[PDB]
Amino acid sequence: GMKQIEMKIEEILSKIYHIENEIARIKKLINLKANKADAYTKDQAYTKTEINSQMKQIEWKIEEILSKIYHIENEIARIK
Amino acid sequence: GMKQIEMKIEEILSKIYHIENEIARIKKLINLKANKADAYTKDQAYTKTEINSQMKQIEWKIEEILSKIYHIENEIARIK
Amino acid sequence: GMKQIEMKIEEILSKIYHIENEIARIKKLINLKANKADAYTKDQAYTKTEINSQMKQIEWKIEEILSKIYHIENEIARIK
Repeated sequence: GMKQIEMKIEEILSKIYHIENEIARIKKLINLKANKADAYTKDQAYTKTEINSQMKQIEWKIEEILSKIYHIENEIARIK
Repeated sequence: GMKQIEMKIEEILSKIYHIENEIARIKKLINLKANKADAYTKDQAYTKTEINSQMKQIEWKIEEILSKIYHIENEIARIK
Repeated sequence: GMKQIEMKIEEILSKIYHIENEIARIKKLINLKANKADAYTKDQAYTKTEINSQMKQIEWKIEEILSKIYHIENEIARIK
């Protein structure tokens, strides 16, 4: 009965040691993860697609502007 | 005394089993978190507000440009 | 032999208690980390440098436009 208990104590001490190592590993894994406080949520930042869409809109207005300028330069050349 | 020790062994084995489970859960939770290496910090990316402010400044220059163009088109029409 | 086992049970219960506390701490650390689902990967967002580069390109086209407009206004003034 007493030798029995001893073998169970050994089993428990091994498991505890294995657990302590798992916990050490877990801590290191946690330190490689980004904190809420350092990362931007999706609400707080635009995606690449959203930015592309806004840049596109600007690009179209720039093209409209350039076509109008070219048309004006032409009108002026005809006046001269 | 020996039955006492036995009841404590049972308690310990239950706690250990419960701990092992907790650790299994924890690992899975960790895998749903973003790594520092894959996420952008706040100083590496602009917020929506910061982007809005920069887009606004561009828009004001566009409005100035378009007013000037419209005005020029009118000056030309009057010349013709 | 039996008092020996008792002192080992105490030693084990202390380790278990210490482990439980480590796990409690770990859980709280995990809740301060950003979830993949709430953060943007680097693939999904532009950096400040990337945005600056795109803004700069727009600003250069705006400068070119404003110089052309000024030049045009002057040509028109000379015609009148």
